[PDB]
Amino acid sequence: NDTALLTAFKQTSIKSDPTNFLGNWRYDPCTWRGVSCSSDGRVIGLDLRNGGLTGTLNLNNLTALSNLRSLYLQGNNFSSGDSSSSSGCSLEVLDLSSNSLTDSSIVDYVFSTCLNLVSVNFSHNKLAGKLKSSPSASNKRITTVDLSNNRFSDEIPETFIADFPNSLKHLDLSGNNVTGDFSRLSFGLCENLTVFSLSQNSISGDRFPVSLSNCKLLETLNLSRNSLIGKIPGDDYWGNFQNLRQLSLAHNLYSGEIPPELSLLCRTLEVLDLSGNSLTGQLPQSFTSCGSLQSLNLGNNKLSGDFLSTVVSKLSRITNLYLPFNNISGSVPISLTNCSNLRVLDLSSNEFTGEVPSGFCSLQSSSVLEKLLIANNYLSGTVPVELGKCKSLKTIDLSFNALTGLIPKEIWTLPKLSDLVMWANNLTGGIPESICVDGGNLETLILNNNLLTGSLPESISKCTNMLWISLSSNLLTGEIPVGIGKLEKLAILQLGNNSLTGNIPSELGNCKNLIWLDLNSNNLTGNLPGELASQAGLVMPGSVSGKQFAFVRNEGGTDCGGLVEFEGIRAERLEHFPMVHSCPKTRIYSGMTMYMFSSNGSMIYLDLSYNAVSGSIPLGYGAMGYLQVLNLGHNLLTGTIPDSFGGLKAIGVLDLSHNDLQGFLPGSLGGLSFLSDLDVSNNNLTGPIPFGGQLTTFPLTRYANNSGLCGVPLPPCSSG
Amino acid sequence: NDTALLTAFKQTSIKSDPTNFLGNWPCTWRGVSCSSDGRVIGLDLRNGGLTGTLNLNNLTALSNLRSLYLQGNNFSSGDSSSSSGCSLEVLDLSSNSLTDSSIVDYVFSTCLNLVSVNFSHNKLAGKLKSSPSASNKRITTVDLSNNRFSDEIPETFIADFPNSLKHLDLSGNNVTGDFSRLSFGLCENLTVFSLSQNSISGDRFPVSLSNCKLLETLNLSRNSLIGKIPGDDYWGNFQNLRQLSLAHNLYSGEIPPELSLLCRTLEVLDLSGNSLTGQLPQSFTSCGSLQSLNLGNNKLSGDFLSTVVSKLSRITNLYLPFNNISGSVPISLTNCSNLRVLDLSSNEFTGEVPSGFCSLQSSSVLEKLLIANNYLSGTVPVELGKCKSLKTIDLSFNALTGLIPKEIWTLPKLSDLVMWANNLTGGIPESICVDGGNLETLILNNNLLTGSLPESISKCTNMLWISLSSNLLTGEIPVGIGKLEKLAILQLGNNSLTGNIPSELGNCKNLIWLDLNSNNLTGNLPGELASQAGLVMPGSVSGKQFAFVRNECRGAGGLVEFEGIRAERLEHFPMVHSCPKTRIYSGMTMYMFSSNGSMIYLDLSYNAVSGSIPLGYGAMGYLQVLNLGHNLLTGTIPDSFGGLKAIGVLDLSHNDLQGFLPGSLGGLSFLSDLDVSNNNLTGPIPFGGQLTTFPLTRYANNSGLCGVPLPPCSS
Ligand SMILES: *[C@@H]1O[C@H](CO)[C@@H](O[C@@H]2O[C@H](CO)[C@@H](O[C@@H]3O[C@H](CO[C@H]4O[C@H](CO[C@H]5O[C@H](CO)[C@@H](O)[C@H](O)[C@@H]5O[C@H]5O[C@H](CO)[C@@H](O)[C@H](O)[C@@H]5O)[C@@H](O)[C@H](O[C@H]5O[C@H](CO)[C@@H](O)[C@H](O)[C@@H]5O[C@H]5O[C@H](CO)[C@@H](O)[C@H](O)[C@@H]5O)[C@@H]4O)[C@@H](O)[C@H](O[C@H]4O[C@H](CO)[C@@H](O)[C@H](O)[C@@H]4O[C@H]4O[C@H](CO)[C@@H](O)[C@H](O)[C@@H]4O[C@H]4O[C@H](CO)[C@@H](O)[C@H](O)[C@@H]4O)[C@@H]3O)[C@H](O)[C@H]2NC(C)=O)[C@H](O)[C@H]1NC(C)=O
Ligand SMILES: *[C@@H]1O[C@H](CO)[C@@H](O[C@@H]2O[C@H](CO)[C@@H](O[C@@H]3O[C@H](CO[C@H]4O[C@H](CO[C@H]5O[C@H](CO)[C@@H](O)[C@H](O)[C@@H]5O[C@H]5O[C@H](CO)[C@@H](O)[C@H](O)[C@@H]5O)[C@@H](O)[C@H](O)[C@@H]4O)[C@@H](O)[C@H](O[C@H]4O[C@H](CO)[C@@H](O)[C@H](O)[C@@H]4O[C@H]4O[C@H](CO)[C@@H](O)[C@H](O)[C@@H]4O[C@H]4O[C@H](CO)[C@@H](O)[C@H](O)[C@@H]4O)[C@@H]3O)[C@H](O)[C@H]2NC(C)=O)[C@H](O)[C@H]1NC(C)=O
Ligand SMILES: *[C@@H]1O[C@H](CO[C@H]2O[C@H](CO)[C@@H](O)[C@H](O)[C@@H]2O)[C@@H](O[C@@H]2O[C@H](CO)[C@@H](O)[C@H](O)[C@H]2NC(C)=O)[C@H](O)[C@H]1NC(C)=O
Ligand SMILES: CC(C)[C@H](C)[C@@H](O)[C@H](O)[C@@H](C)[C@H]1CC[C@@H]2[C@@H]3CC(=O)[C@H]4C[C@H](O)CC[C@]4(C)[C@H]3CC[C@]12C
Ligand SMILES: CC(C)[C@H](C)[C@@H](O)[C@H](O)[C@@H](C)[C@H]1CC[C@@H]2[C@@H]3CC(=O)[C@H]4C[C@H](O)CC[C@]4(C)[C@H]3CC[C@]12C
Ligand SMILES: *[C@@H]1O[C@H](CO)[C@@H](O[C@@H]2O[C@H](CO)[C@@H](O)[C@H](O)[C@H]2NC(C)=O)[C@H](O)[C@H]1NC(C)=O
Ligand SMILES: *[C@@H]1O[C@H](CO)[C@@H](O[C@@H]2O[C@H](CO)[C@@H](O)[C@H](O)[C@H]2NC(C)=O)[C@H](O)[C@H]1NC(C)=O
Ligand SMILES: *[C@@H]1O[C@H](CO)[C@@H](O[C@@H]2O[C@H](CO)[C@@H](O)[C@H](O)[C@H]2NC(C)=O)[C@H](O)[C@H]1NC(C)=O
Ligand SMILES: *[C@@H]1O[C@H](CO)[C@@H](O[C@@H]2O[C@H](CO)[C@@H](O)[C@H](O)[C@H]2NC(C)=O)[C@H](O)[C@H]1NC(C)=O
Ligand SMILES: *[C@@H]1O[C@H](CO)[C@@H](O[C@@H]2O[C@H](CO)[C@@H](O)[C@H](O)[C@H]2NC(C)=O)[C@H](O)[C@H]1NC(C)=O
Ligand SMILES: *[C@@H]1O[C@H](CO)[C@@H](O[C@@H]2O[C@H](CO)[C@@H](O)[C@H](O)[C@H]2NC(C)=O)[C@H](O)[C@H]1NC(C)=O
Ligand SMILES: *[C@@H]1O[C@H](CO)[C@@H](O[C@@H]2O[C@H](CO)[C@@H](O)[C@H](O)[C@H]2NC(C)=O)[C@H](O)[C@H]1NC(C)=O
Ligand SMILES: *[C@@H]1O[C@H](CO)[C@@H](O[C@@H]2O[C@H](CO)[C@@H](O)[C@H](O)[C@H]2NC(C)=O)[C@H](O)[C@H]1NC(C)=O
Ligand SMILES: *[C@@H]1O[C@H](CO)[C@@H](O)[C@H](O)[C@H]1NC(C)=O
Ligand SMILES: *[C@@H]1O[C@H](CO)[C@@H](O)[C@H](O)[C@H]1NC(C)=O
Ligand SMILES: *[C@@H]1O[C@H](CO)[C@@H](O)[C@H](O)[C@H]1NC(C)=O
Repeated sequence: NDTALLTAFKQTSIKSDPTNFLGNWRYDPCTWRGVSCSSDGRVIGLDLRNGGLTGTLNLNNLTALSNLRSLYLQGNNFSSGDSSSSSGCSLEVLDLSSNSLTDSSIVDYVFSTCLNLVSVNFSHNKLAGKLKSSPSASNKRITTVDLSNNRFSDEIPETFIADFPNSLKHLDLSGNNVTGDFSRLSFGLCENLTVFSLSQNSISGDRFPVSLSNCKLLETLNLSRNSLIGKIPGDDYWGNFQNLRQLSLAHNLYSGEIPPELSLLCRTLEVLDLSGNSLTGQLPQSFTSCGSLQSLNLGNNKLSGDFLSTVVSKLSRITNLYLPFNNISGSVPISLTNCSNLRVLDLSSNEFTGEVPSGFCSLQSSSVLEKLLIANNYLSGTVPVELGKCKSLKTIDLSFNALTGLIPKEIWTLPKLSDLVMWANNLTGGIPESICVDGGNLETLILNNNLLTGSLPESISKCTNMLWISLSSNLLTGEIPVGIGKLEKLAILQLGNNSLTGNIPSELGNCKNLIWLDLNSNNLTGNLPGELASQAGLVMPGSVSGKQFAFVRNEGGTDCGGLVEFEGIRAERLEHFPMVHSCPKTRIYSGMTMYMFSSNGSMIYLDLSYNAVSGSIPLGYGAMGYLQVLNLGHNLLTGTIPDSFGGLKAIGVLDLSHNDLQGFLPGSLGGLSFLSDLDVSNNNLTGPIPFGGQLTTFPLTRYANNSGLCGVPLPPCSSG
Repeated sequence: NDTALLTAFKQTSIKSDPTNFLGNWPCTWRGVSCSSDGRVIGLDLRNGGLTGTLNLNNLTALSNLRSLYLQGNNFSSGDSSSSSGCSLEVLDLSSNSLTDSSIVDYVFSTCLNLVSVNFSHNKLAGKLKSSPSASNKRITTVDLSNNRFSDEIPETFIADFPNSLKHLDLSGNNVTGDFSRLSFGLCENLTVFSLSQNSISGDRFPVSLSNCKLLETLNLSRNSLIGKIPGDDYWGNFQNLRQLSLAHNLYSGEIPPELSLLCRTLEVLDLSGNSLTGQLPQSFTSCGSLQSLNLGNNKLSGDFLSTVVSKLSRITNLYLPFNNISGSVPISLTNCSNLRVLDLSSNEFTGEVPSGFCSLQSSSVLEKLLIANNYLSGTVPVELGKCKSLKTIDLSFNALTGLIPKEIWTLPKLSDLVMWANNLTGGIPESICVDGGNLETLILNNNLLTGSLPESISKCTNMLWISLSSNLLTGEIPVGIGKLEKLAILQLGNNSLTGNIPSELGNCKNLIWLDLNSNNLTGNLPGELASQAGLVMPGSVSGKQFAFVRNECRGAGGLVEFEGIRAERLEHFPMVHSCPKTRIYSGMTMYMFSSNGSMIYLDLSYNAVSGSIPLGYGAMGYLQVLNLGHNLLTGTIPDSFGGLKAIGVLDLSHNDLQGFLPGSLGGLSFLSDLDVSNNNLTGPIPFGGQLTTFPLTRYANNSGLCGVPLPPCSS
């Protein structure tokens, strides 16, 4: 009886239904939520997708439904708990993706039974172990199989693919941990295969399997992020794939030149990713016949020459072009403007000389160019004013060049501008007062390590979308505009190493998402505003997440960097940055910006050092639970160290040196288990150094020049 | 009687014998040689300077003649008198003036034992027709190069040669036709073939060419072959090929990677002068025997110098000028330890001069560093002083600065110091050519050099060409210049030189080009400048690339050394813009006389020279430019100027010259640019030549000139 089976599913499996999705399941079964029936009154499809259901799934309880042909359980928190009751199965579509299944015997069962299965999606689970079983030889209908993003591991069986039914069209094995020699894997007849991906595994080999050439109908072949080695197959090999639209051999270990015979795909090829290998030479001239190519990604290779002009410019339909991290010298080719559909151009980290490309914007058509990225090159001159004509621009990155001169107002007035990134040049001038009023409401304004002068506009408050402001190591003066507190998406504010005066505006406490505040090495006076901690426990993560960054940790003392946006820049260029190459010891962390809290966070990085701030430390500062760096050194702070600082559980760096702090070191600091860099020297501190935690573990230099501190590592208090 | 034939040859054929090559004229006769029998077997009259009319029959009548050597003379073609058989095995009629190709048809029909024949460097005209007779089974060498053959070649021409042929040279003619039409036949024993420097067209090789399995040299240069270089398996047919030249054709596309199939044996490759793009394929790392690689005048780019060429262990000569190679000169190029000649001129190179070749674990063999018309910066590195084998350094048209290290001036074998169009500073050391090499060219014009020209220049007795114009030189011209008897060109314009024009310049036996304009010189015009007139001998300054910019304005433009520089780079130099109207002639230096010449170019304008014009100046018969303008010259214009037969430019303006214009100026047929304005000249304008058609500005500012184009003298 169907009513009974479904009741048995809700009680054994469902452990929590916080949305009451299954409140309708009471007593015909056909009116129940997610349940659909034939006219006979028999269940033929259960759909409980994205239902907030937590439970332990044993498919055998649901498969007992003799007429169940569709089962949708994707987007819940179903764990695994199979019993292998061989209840029999007539499923034709099954989607269990995005759960917490771990026992891969469910796949064995579904492939053994379920001889009418047409599409199965097991992706985005935690299915572990080896792949062993393929759909039963009696299954003659299966077309799509998605096993991607699980924990499959070890070697793929030599005949795993070939054993699949002839009707197979889609097979996705990406995002696992399977290994093996790719040349040993058989695709069998490969009659219907159109989509195949082994991306993001650990698959090796210097040869493709002969069998792969049998897949005459292949349309997307994705073998990226493995360890394939040798040279890319050439000769007549790519003639076997007359329908291929998307190919990726990216992020393997390929070397040599790009075979000219790869152009045999150019009748159909729409997407090509050969990035992240060790390819040398150029894109061969034969690729001029790639009339349908829309996305060409060749970044992170050793390519060189003039192929951007002699080849790429002759590709009419190209929209996305990435050649960063290569060895391409000369000046940016002008013919690149013959590409009238180019939206994204990434030429960062090459050896380009000359001036910035201006031609794209002054073509017979309104320019479609949205992203221009030419960081870490040798471009010189000034930011061309013609860029104003690229009304579609959303992102400009000219960082780490030798650009000079003012920033034309035609940049600040680009309507769609969002990211203005140009740090590590020699740009002069100031920030116009019409920012984000006549130009785009920016998300990022990153102009650190330039020669900018004047005051930060009070119209910076109009940039409500702002996520990241960096103006460090410029020559800005004036006061921090109190209007910064109107920026509620703002997460990172770096103004260190300028000559800013006035107070630290208390309005910075209204910056709801501020997690990184750096005002070091300015001329700020007044008191530490208590409002800087007012968002503690309320901060939400935001869109600053997911950006390339580097962090240079200086290791030369309190007298001897920091966070930088690092899209398209080689780490070598940072080591050789005159500022970085100075301090003897340097460790470069790098990655993508990521939050450590999903909600209810606090500030993460607070550096107010080398100013003239006076007064006492607001007790509220000690409640920033996610704060990792707190540098208040080299100021004129007075009073005591708040006992509330014992609540800085995440703190790693705590610098209070070179102030006029008095009293005792709070014993609750002994409970800071991650504190690895403390400095309280050059104060008026006295009394016992707390015994617990890491406080006894620091070099003597970090307690020096106080008014009678005692206890290890200093001489004992009982002897004085 | 053989003696009777040789005598009938001397008197009937020979018309001049200034060396008395035939004095004793039989086996005792010069060139005549016989067997023990006494039968003529070989007549050798090479390099004899004989003038005559040759009819090979008068010599083939010699029944036993097996060798004939008449190369290096001046024989013309003669009527086909008589008809005898031919027993020749070696025939050499090269470097003569033969015009009738019947001599080839006869040799190909009658000389059936002929092994090697050379008709090269003659004037043989008409179409190629006959191939060596099929009865000839021994002809191994046939050289018909450097003649005047024309029209299409017979399809069967090459294939109709017998099968023992090993060397055929058809180069240096004017033959046309699609290359695919030519049949090579079985091509069993052919090892060297050249069709170079003709007008062959087509986009396919003839299929029969693949039959030449034993080919060691294939030279197809300087034609109109079009398309892409054959790839695939084609070059596998030539497992012995040592030298290949497809240069100066119309090939386009990339260099086939499959051309690397020759790398087991290939020693010489010349693909220059086409429209090739990309780079040398990586597959070429297998070319362990490649000695000479020439890819100049293409459109190549990339780091293949580093990824490929640096891995070629046996290179000695590397030419990549006139390409699109950007970035710094790769340091890995020093891995090429046998590199003798390096030419990277006219690319897009940045960074510093490549000097690493001299710090190898062995003394470098580098003889020629040529990297002109690039964007190099910094200073001439001192590390170049360690390349003790350097003979030629060409760093012109870069952005170099600073002083020229003393280690350069002491390079013992140095001969050509060519670094013009930089911002180099300092001076010429007083120790030039004493501890360093005795130079042939010192070309440093358009720099910022200071000081004086050291008297030590007199030690550079090999000097052919000195250029220091547009510098900041001061002091006097050293009288020691007169010791340079091979000096042909001396350019010192646009400096601040003071003093006299040294009369010792008249001892420069070979001086033909002297430019001292726009200096601060005083004194008199030394008459000795014309003392070599009628005696000048041509010399080794011949055969050098040059450009001449004609301005239509001071010495702006003028003559420059132009090895490895693009004309565009001259058009955009302010050495063009100074005068608004400009035009660029270019070529190779060449004398218009073989002996008994005079000076060719003499510009002394914009100085303060006083006195009268030496009458002797009018006897310079090959002088094409005489500019004495803007000085303080007095006296009259010598009537001897009617002897300046070759003059094109005569500028005598802005002086204080008095008197009449010589009527003999009207006899100067090539005088197209005259200026006599701003003097005290008077009287009629000579009625001859082009003098009545010059603009009024060329006679203005004078004291009573009359006659067309001025108002008539009688009114
Ligand atoms: C193939 O075949 C062919 C034929 O066809 C060939 O070719 C050849 O080659 C050769 C080589 O060797 C050469 O010869 C040489 O040369 C040089 C120069 O060169 C340059 O030039 C030239 C000329 O040009 C002209 O012409 C033409 C035509 O004809 C044209 O095109 C051009 O444009 C020009 O024209 C111009 O001019 C003229 C005159 O004036 C006029 O007319 C007109 O109008 C105009 O203006 C040329 O040709 C050349 O070319 C080359 O190079 C190029 C670049 O590189 C290329 O592209 C090409 O292709 C060619 O190549 C070749 O070479 C190269 C190298 O360079 C190589 O790599 C390759 O492979 C090839 O080979 C040029 O551009 C001259 O210099 C020389 O002379 C020398 O030698 C002689 C003998 O023979 C003598 O007599 C003289 O004197 C000299 O000597 C020297 O050296 C020696 C040793 O070696 C010694 O002993 C002496 O002493 C001397 O020394 C020096 O140094 C020293 C120190 O050590 C001192 O002390 C002294 O003083 C001196 O300085 C020769 O002649 C020819 O030319 C050719 N031809 C043709 C046609 O091309 C080939 O080879 C074949 N191939 C194969 C592979 O086999
Ligand atoms: C072959 O098959 C493979 C899979 O096997 C497939 O590859 C996938 O391609 C995806 C793109 O098509 C890609 O997903 C996007 O990735 C973007 C960033 O990509 C870079 O970084 C990732 C991550 O790099 C990590 O991890 C990799 C591997 O794990 C590692 O190799 C790296 O070194 C690096 O590791 C480091 O960081 C890790 C993470 O912290 C850390 O764990 C490590 O320790 C280490 O430190 C790489 O994969 C890439 O190579 C790149 O380098 C990302 O930006 C993007 O997000 C956007 O899209 C998502 C959904 O599409 C949205 O959720 C998200 O919000 C973003 O949305 C933006 O764009 C959409 C439009 O698409 C727009 O609607 C949004 O509004 C937003 O717009 C933005 O711009 C507009 C202005 O235009 C603004 O207004 C907005 O505010 C926004 O700024 C994607 O998530 C995926 O990573 C990649 N997977 C792998 C494994 O490579 C490949 O495509 C197949 N190939 C073919 C040819 O078919
Ligand atoms: C901003 O602050 C800078 C930095 O000076 C800091 O140290 C000096 C001690 O020399 C101290 O007087 C000042 O309050 C800061 O803490 C000032 O520049 C400094 O000016 C002093 C004047 O006595 C000079 O001695 C210093 O050499 C000089 N620079 C440095 C690096 O020490 C600057 O004048 C201050 N004001 C403004 C508007 O920028
Ligand atoms: C903007 C935000 C999202 C950033 C980019 C976030 O992703 C990063 O993870 C930020 C939070 C961290 C990157 C590493 C950097 C340093 C690296 C280092 O030297 C450590 C020394 C010692 O051990 C104490 C802890 C230190 C200071 C940590 C503190 C956290 C960091 C700033
Ligand atoms: C060093 C020597 C061997 C040189 C390089 C030799 O080769 C060249 O041929 C020299 C002699 C001649 C090249 C052309 C040049 C110019 C070209 C020109 O514009 C002419 C204008 C007028 O119509 C008549 C005279 C002019 C000035 C002639 C005079 C002869 C030249 C200098
Ligand atoms: C199997 O289901 C998964 C999960 O629903 C699909 O992956 C999702 O694809 C959509 C396409 O719009 C993305 O928006 C989601 O982010 C993906 N889920 C992730 C990344 O967890 C997958 O496409 C399905 N299989 C097939 C073959 O389509
Ligand atoms: C600002 O300009 C200076 C001067 O151009 C840059 O520093 C010089 O960079 C060149 C080229 O790399 C080096 O040759 C010099 O040695 C550098 N130092 C000097 C001239 O003192 C500097 O990098 C530029 N700054 C930024 C951030 O790009
Ligand atoms: C965690 O944060 C949430 C919001 O992100 C807090 O819940 C509410 O927050 C709003 C302000 O956004 C307050 O007005 C409400 O009173 C809060 N609701 C409550 C407490 O039920 C929540 O307080 C935070 N929890 C902490 C800091 O422990
Ligand atoms: C080749 O020898 C023949 C035969 O002696 C020469 O022909 C005679 O030349 C003389 C002198 O010009 C004439 O008078 C005769 O009429 C020619 N014919 C005879 C003798 O039959 C011929 O001149 C010789 N060739 C050369 C180049 O000297
Ligand atoms: C080479 O021989 C030819 C004749 O074969 C000579 O040419 C003639 O030379 C005279 C001067 O002696 C001129 O008057 C004639 O006009 C020339 N004739 C032709 C047809 O050019 C030439 O002089 C000889 N050259 C030498 C011996 O160097
Ligand atoms: C001497 O140096 C100057 C300055 O570098 C050169 O002239 C400059 O060249 C640069 C690079 O092409 C141009 O951007 C400048 O506009 C030029 N003119 C200046 C700075 O006034 C000059 O060419 C050098 N000398 C020679 C002979 O080439
Ligand atoms: C052509 O030049 C030659 C060689 O210079 C001159 O003839 C000889 O000149 C030398 C001196 O170099 C004298 O010793 C000889 O006596 C001269 N021989 C003669 C004149 O036969 C010759 O005078 C010059 N011819 C001219 C200028 O017409
Ligand atoms: C002589 O040399 C000068 C100096 O180079 C050339 O022209 C000058 O070029 C410099 C470039 O630094 C300028 O400062 C001067 O204004 C230029 N013009 C003049 C008239 O001095 C000059 O062209 C050279 N002479 C000729 C005839 O070309
Ligand atoms: C698709 O699958 C069917 C059934 O297995 C097979 O016969 C056919 O050849 C395959 N290909 C196409 C293009 O239909
Ligand atoms: C020419 O080639 C043929 C065939 O290889 C051979 O018999 C003959 O000896 C060759 N002749 C010479 C002179 O090498
Ligand atoms: C130059 O020679 C050294 C020594 O053999 C070698 O290791 C290096 O890779 C060579 N460089 C190149 C670019 O081949």
